[PDB]
Amino acid sequence: TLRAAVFDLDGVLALPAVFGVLGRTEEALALPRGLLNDAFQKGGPEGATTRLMKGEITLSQWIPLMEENCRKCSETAKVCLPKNFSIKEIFDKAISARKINRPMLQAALMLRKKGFTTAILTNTWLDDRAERDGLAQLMCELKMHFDFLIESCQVGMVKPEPQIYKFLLDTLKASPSEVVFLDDIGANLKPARDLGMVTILVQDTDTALKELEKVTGIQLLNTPAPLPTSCNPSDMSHGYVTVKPRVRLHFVELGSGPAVCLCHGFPESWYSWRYQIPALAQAGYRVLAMDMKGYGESSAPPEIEEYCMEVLCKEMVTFLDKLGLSQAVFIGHDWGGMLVWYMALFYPERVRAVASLNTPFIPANPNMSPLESVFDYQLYFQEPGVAEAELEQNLSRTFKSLFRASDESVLSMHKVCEAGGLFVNSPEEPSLSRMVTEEEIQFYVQQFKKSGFRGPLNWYRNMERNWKWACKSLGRKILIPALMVTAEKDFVLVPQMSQHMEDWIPHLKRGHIEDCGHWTQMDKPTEVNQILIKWLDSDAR
Amino acid sequence: TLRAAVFDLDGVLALPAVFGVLGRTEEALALPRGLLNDAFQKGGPEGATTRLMKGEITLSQWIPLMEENCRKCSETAKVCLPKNFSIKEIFDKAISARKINRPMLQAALMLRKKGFTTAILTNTWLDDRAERDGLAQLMCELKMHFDFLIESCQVGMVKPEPQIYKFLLDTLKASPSEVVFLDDIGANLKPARDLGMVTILVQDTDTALKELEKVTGIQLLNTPAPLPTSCNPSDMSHGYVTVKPRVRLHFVELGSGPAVCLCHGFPESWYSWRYQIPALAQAGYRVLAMDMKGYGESSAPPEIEEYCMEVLCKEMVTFLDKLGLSQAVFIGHDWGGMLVWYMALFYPERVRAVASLNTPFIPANPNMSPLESVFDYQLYFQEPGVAEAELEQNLSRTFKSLFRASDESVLSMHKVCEAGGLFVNSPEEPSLSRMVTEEEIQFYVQQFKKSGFRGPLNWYRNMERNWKWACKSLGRKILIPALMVTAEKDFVLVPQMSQHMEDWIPHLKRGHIEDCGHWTQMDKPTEVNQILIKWLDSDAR
Ligand SMILES: O=S(=O)(NC1CCCC1)c1ccnc2nc(-c3ccc(C(F)(F)F)cc3)[nH]c12
Ligand SMILES: O=S(=O)(NC1CCCC1)c1ccnc2nc(-c3ccc(C(F)(F)F)cc3)[nH]c12
Repeated sequence: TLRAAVFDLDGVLALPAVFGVLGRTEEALALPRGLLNDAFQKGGPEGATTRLMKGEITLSQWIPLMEENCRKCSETAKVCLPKNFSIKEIFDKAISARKINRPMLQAALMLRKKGFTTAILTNTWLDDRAERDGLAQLMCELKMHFDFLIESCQVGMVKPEPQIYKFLLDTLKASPSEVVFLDDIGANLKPARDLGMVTILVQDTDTALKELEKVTGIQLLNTPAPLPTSCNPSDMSHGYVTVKPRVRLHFVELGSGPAVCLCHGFPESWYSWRYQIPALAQAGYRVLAMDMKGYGESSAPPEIEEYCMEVLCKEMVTFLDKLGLSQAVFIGHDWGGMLVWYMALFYPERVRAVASLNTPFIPANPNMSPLESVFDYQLYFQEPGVAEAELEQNLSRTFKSLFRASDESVLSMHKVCEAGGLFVNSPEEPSLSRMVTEEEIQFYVQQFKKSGFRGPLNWYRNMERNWKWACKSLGRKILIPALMVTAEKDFVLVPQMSQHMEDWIPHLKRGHIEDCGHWTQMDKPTEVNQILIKWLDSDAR
Repeated sequence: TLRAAVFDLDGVLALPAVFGVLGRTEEALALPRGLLNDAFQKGGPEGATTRLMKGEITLSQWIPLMEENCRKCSETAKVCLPKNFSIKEIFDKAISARKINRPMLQAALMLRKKGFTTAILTNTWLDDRAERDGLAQLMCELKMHFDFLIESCQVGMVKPEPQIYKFLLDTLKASPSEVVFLDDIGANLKPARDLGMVTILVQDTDTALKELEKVTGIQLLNTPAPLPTSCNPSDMSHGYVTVKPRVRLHFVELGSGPAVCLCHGFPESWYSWRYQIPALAQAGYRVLAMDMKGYGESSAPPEIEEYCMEVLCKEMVTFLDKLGLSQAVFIGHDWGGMLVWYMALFYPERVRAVASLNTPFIPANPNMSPLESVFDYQLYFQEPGVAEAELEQNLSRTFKSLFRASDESVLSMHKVCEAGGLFVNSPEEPSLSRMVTEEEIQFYVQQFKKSGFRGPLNWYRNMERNWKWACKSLGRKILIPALMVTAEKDFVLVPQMSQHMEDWIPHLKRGHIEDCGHWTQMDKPTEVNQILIKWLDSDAR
């Protein structure tokens, strides 16, 4: 009974195999067959390549030794090499060309989802090339997905020596019989086999995946498309900034590059962006996913006025000031989308680009106060303590009833004042949505235990204030790069409401997601990530 | 009696005045005098420029209006304009060319150091140009230095209207008689004057500074060179990463750009880099100043083995992994310098560049254990509880005795075992060093109250372990960009000890600081910042 899966990197987790390039290179150059491959292996265990894989010498140190061997091995067949021949040029190109083999990673990912323990066991080098970052990026992305990564240069052992196999077993804490070993090399494969581990010779991925599926008894092939990578809160970098005495802002930080600020809606978390954080960071961005004022680890002052857009936008600018950021790409959903449109109208200097999910930008009416105005829920929210008491009564019930996809029984926003509550027609025990796990629901429950629903509800209690402030921007235009994303089945933030936006945002780029409800991020994470990344790459450098 | 100083930005805090460019442009083009200046002012209060300064319209919106006025104002003198004439081209160039007027900022900085309340009062615009970042950077850098920044476009008022002057006074909470007002415009100056505030017409800086010096009775001119900007802990972004259960790492984060990891020595803080953080962030870098394992807000496990270089380097890599960083420029001082050399030897993939202050890189001796070996202090540190008890006895006394510059009475590192203590020859009440304030000393005192000196002292108790691990790197070379910085008067980490480094680090770049003791960062902050930035710009992109 297997409980562990082990993958080689080259020719297994990453493709094309860098190894394969020696063959490609000799035949591209009209060079005698295996001359290059034999130069690589010169001296075998006492050889330059083994010293490299053992961590005795670095990659840049090894290059000259390999070139030398290329000449010594040439003497045998008496041939001469090209003038421009460069080992560095070759591996730089080979390393660069090498990518993650996605079907293989998905297979390793499924096994881990099923309680398997996974590892990467590779014969590798200490890369000190000026171009080493590319491999470092690939290595970072690969793992985060595995329980262990064992590199020969770090452990001082190589394949095929038996000590490495015994080392792998000790790390795994598994008897060989409960382990699958995947390698594209027969030699590196035998030690594991004659130790009793299950082995797969990897030639082609489908055929290798066919063998793995059969061995583990798990559907690995032709499986439906998986969800993007989520976030485990305990594994994140948590940031804390005091924007003013008694008001501190919490955020989650991941990745390097241009700053992308994520602003959630009501009643959410930085955790609403769980599917977005790894993808955008992987896309070459520095993600800062906020806990907006009143939520989670951010401060929740009792006062209503602390939640007007002018005060909220001001603190976001202070947040940038204190973080030492001249700009950030502002991305908001729901109430975050509202804030983000205001950041663009009032502070274009600090905003690289603006993106809104579901929330439309609508210019304020100078002749009518919004309080003049059945999207009844806003009226229900005005009274302090009323909506708080109902929403805080049973938190598990609150989130399960709120967080529902388009096909689920969503819950009405009309005549709620007449009904006397948001959940007055709702079951005591709501069913669990396809969007969330019980564990994910429980995160929100623990987050909302700190401050409750007062601060979040206060976001709705500044209608007249936000309206007066908005009237000042009535003559302005959004001329900075902007993206408006609509959700088909959002019945509060309807795509129709966004139709006249070009009157104020002429260069506006758009996105639309079908069969998507209000909770856009967890509804359609894959579509959201595709739209946002595409837009960031073209408009937000 | 003055207690407040107010500066205009254009022609006062920033130079050349963007205003000045209209004159430069008309005479460069052989254009009638004041044609451009008069096009700018067309309609005065009801004019396009006033609407811009009031925040009614954005900068990109205003450009077309200004071009239009340039044509209408041309009709008067009947002249024709160049084909390539561009208002955008003009202000883009003018805004870009405009810099902070350093002597003026230094003057504003001195007044604030003396208990003055300072502010910036400028007539400005909402910049939505694709090139707005430059101004946003200048604006961010300028302030951080002032109590208030009042922009006309944000407040809806302009100069010369009296409401702005009354607004400034309300923010300041000052009677006009206790305020100095500096403007390069006579018109913007009169309202403040006839309200009774002290006024300076700014033409040239020395002459304007002469007037300010006379008025406030403070030496502003020809004053000695000031210290770089320090850090106020309450104003920083604090980051927290769990690298493993029970071990969390704390850091301070400032700026955008390539990641620069700062690793302090013994017994220090992230606060040891206080002078470096703002300067490097301003230099275009993302600074991460660590609280190394055992210090401040980082975890301090009791176990000795947790402090060996192999475990410490591993956690730093995990820290990068969790932050989503493929690489970071590693900069260390003292024990941080030791760690940083090891990060390069063992993980070149994760290190963009390596920099060490005072700490030399010395290859381990395979034929001799370091424990075989009067730098007595190491021997004094081996015994658990002994050095802890002495160092923890009086924290204020510990830091004041430790943190001493070259001319101060430094304190011996020899025969300390024979003496029976580090401070056995030291006064009960040490004098306060020129390097630190009593307030800065007290920060270290509060930081060391959490974990004590055990974890930090454990860094010294892994000699044999670090030696065995180092022996594995004996055949390796540091071929990644490296900087070695020496301090003349460091008597523990002597510059002589670094002399053979090129044998292992051929491409090594160097730095040297004279009359500098062991506590390099606070000893010579200006020299340190100059060396590090220079090196980062050339070697660390
Ligand atoms: O109150 S608004 O001004 N009304 C808008 C403006 C016109 C159309 C609706 C408002 C402005 C912006 N984003 C908003 N998001 C919500 C909302 C969010 C969650 C839930 C719930 F949790 F209940 F399901 C109910 C409502 N309300 C919002
Ligand atoms: O113990 S080491 O191996 N010896 C070295 C190696 C050869 C020369 C000295 C060591 C290695 C690296 N950085 C070190 N920094 C200190 C040190 C730091 C502060 C104080 C104090 F606080 F007391 F003033 C006393 C000593 N010691 C260090």
